[PDB]
Amino acid sequence: HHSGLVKMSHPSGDVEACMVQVTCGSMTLNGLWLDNTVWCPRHVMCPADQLSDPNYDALLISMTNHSFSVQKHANLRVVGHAMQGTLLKLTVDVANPSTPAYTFTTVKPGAAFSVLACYNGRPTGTFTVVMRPNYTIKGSFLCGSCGSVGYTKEGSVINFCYMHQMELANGTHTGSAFDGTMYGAFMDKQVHQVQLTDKYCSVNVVAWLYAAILNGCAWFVKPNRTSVVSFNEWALANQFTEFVGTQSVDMLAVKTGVAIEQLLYAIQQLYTGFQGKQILGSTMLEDEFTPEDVNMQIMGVV
Amino acid sequence: HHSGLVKMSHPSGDVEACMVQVTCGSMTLNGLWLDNTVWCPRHVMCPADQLSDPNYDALLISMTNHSFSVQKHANLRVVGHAMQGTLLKLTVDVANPSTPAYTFTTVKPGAAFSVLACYNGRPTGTFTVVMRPNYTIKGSFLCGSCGSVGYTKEGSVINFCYMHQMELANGTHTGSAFDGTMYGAFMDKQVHQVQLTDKYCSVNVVAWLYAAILNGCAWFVKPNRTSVVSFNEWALANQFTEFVGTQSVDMLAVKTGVAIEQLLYAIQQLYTGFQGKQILGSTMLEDEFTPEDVNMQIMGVV
Ligand SMILES: *[C@@H](O)[C@H](C[C@@H]1CCNC1=O)NC(=O)[C@H](CC(C)C)NC(=O)OCC(C)(C)Sc1ccc(F)cc1
Ligand SMILES: *[C@@H](O)[C@H](C[C@@H]1CCNC1=O)NC(=O)[C@H](CC(C)C)NC(=O)OCC(C)(C)Sc1ccc(F)cc1
Repeated sequence: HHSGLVKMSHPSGDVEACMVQVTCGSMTLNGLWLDNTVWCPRHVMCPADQLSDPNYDALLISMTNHSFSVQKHANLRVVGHAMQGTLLKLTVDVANPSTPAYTFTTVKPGAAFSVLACYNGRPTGTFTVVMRPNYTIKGSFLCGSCGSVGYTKEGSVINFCYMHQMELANGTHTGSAFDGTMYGAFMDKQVHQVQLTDKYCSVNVVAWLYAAILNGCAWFVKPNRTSVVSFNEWALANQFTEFVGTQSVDMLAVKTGVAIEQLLYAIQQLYTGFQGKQILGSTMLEDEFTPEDVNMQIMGVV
Repeated sequence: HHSGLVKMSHPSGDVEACMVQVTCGSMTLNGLWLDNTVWCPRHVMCPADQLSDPNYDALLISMTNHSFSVQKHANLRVVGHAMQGTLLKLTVDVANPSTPAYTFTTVKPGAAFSVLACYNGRPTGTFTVVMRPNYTIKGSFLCGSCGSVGYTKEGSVINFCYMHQMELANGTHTGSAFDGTMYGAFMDKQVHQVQLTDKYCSVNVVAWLYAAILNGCAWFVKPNRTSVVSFNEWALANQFTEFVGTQSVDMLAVKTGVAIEQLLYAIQQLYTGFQGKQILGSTMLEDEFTPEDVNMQIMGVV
């Protein structure tokens, strides 16, 4: 029995019209064109021989309005350049006519957002990722994918929350929010950086367990319950994130009739082993589906 | 170590502009607007009390050009209606100005295509699925999602290959190609239909095994080899599809330096059990990634 859950990505047509190509000399990447402002990663100015320890402040001063090349596949003239954190704020004389209603937001561990992967300013693919507790993502990025934007949708408003900056040694990826701050303790330099531990998202696993009940799989459900305070103490020593209930989780509980504390008890025993049984065709707990994802994809609740 | 493979979907901006809402009385669904032709599932005309065994030929004759309502969220007037297979060919007086270069094609088991899920003519999400050997897909569809289109991209040309029609008892989904034929032996009627067995795609599993070698995971590789003819005979009695090599598979073999026949031997022994080890963080063989997907996402080869 298929669960009915897939890695669902927001329609990217609105974001596609905001993609531009930014060239600052020997390197090119992607930029986000909203109104008269073009956002792009700040390491575009860096020469290839100085990628390990850039001095970005000196590089920015060395730049000139005419030395930024913005092209849409239409060529954009730069009338103002500024730096905020690990991002460049380039001003252009032409405002994007296809600018959607948008906000800037910071995504949190356990939350999912859609990513529009681009190369040379041309979108190539889209996918959805969940921001891991170590503030990395398990994406698919290659050379030239920097400037690809991660976003969430709330109605007709697009909340941009991610811009790809680097790939880690373990194959994961990390970027920066649109306030200039990279997620986690990572810095946009071509050096090895200490990566925090990754943890199972308790909120997402409970949502995944609830989706099993919504598909007829409830062999793991027992009337025994574990309190949120007891589960959180257990989670601290088992690489599990502390569980924080939300209204979305409550709807799954009220629909299925299974208490969250019942599932938290199940998570503790399912962690020790599935004992040869399967849930949703899987032998391991899944934290890649948010409670919202189960809410919309299964019951059509947004 | 993350593999670097995600469920990547084609950018859906081109297809989004081709989505319309088709209403034929008490039921509404989604339609594909290309040139002066609107395609939609044929059960839109059916009344809710006759969904189990429609007589579509009689229903079509009972219809009138004015009785089809096409709306884009712009209202389209219907000047011609015709039926081909399980699809309706509605002609409209206005050609879609955003019509992309497109072709109609039939997708095969083991191949992957992108799906734009829509409701009331408004796209809601996108995802990629692999057509299973039983000619079903493991999608995420709900009531009103019929008319959502599956497509592949070859350059700037979009090859439409799927239109959602129904959900099966096991939670999977099936649709029809744009020649009117449903995939597999399924018929667009609200009755239980016999579903063929599902099988592991040998081509996709070999691609998944190759991706492990490209990420440093090669514990399963042994110099022992199994010929394609011997593996195919083995596959016939183990719910595995017969393996057919392609140029895409050859590139992975030539890059990794591992023969395909070496992997086919590995598949036979990995089927009997992973013996407590993991590949790409999984304890089961994955056939949801095509050789092309590994080619583009890992090595940037399209
Ligand atoms: C976008 O331009 C690009 C995206 C990556 C290319 C390969 N895969 C990607 O996702 N980012 C960079 O080129 C980036 C630029 C720096 C100024 C931040 N370099 C980078 O992070 O390269 C990835 C490395 C694995 C090389 S970082 C690393 C890790 C260990 C180590 F020992 C040295 C460097
Ligand atoms: C699009 O209008 C819609 C898509 C499905 C709605 C629920 N999930 C979907 O993906 N398709 C239908 O409404 C479709 C129309 C028929 C004329 C083909 N009905 C349909 O296939 O419903 C799904 C069922 C599970 C009800 S089929 C079935 C299976 C076993 C059984 F015993 C009876 C009916």
